[PDB]
Amino acid sequence: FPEGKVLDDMEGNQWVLGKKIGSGGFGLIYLAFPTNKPEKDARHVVKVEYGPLFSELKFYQRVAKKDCIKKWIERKQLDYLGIPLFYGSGLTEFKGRSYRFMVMERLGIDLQKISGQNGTFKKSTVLQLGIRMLDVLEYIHENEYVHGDIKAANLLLGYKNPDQVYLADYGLSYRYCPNGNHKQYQENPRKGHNGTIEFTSLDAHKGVALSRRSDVEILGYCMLRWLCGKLPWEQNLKDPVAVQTAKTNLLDELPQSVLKWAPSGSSCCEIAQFLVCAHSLAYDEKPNYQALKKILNPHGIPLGPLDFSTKGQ
Ligand SMILES: N#CCc1ccc(Nc2nccc(Nc3cc(C4CC4)[nH]n3)n2)cc1
Repeated sequence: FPEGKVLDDMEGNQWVLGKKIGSGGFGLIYLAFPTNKPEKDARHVVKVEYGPLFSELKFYQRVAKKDCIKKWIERKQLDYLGIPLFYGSGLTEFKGRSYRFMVMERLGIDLQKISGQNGTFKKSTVLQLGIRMLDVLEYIHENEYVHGDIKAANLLLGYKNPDQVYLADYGLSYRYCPNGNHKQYQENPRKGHNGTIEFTSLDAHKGVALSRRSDVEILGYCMLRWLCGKLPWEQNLKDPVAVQTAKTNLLDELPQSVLKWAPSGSSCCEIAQFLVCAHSLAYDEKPNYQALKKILNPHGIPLGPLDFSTKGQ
């Protein structure tokens, strides 16, 4: 697609493209500017596909409303909420094929790229990331949505503020509570073992519709990975059933399963308690976000900027 190309979103706003700034599977990402405001400052990007983008579109149109997010932050006294802002979307012709685009908030580098020693960050960073995502999860959950794929590759540092962290890629996000109607529990083997096998919930392994607890479980597994440097099931990633039984054994054998895994110069008291609290949730139970943030921060410490320093690694 040529730089200079003017896109027209459903709202009738007009978006001039910049240089490709990467791509995933199903996604090309370009810089973008509105055609009316200045060009000193690329605040905006354009994601393009042509399935999973539509999931994001649904997520972002319903959940990522600026002022509503503004009302929320103010009440709960958060410095910020790790949700990318959404500006509009629409279609555009490239050959004779049509493509779907979404104009998103511009953001910095993803955490996996900037992992510390192996895939490891400093404990107090691991614990703040978990608290930050607890802020995000409360918000999306409250708005009928689960992420279903929390992991380092989908945690981005701010563009404006790098000490700010943001949860992205709502391509596996699921509306668990449409207008207050919680989904029923039904195991479906045919819908079994979607997600990132390393971090996906047991509900996900068993082909259950993702609910609030699955996100909490996922965050649990993630923290464990960012601290201890790997997971008991690092071996069995290609046998998802092996991964499921591993996860099952870890949760049925808490807290020790988790306390034992930590290297000596670090602790898993918080991560262990956190998973213990996550395991005691029924399929349709509201997580106690405030209590889990205490578990992650038992000394009621204030949150510094994120330390990713890799001095010595
Ligand atoms: N790093 C990296 C690759 C990467 C690609 C796509 C996504 N998904 C995504 N979802 C929602 C908003 C959003 N905004 C962006 C994207 C960028 C440029 C592309 C880096 N800044 N801000 N990006 C996230 C990371």
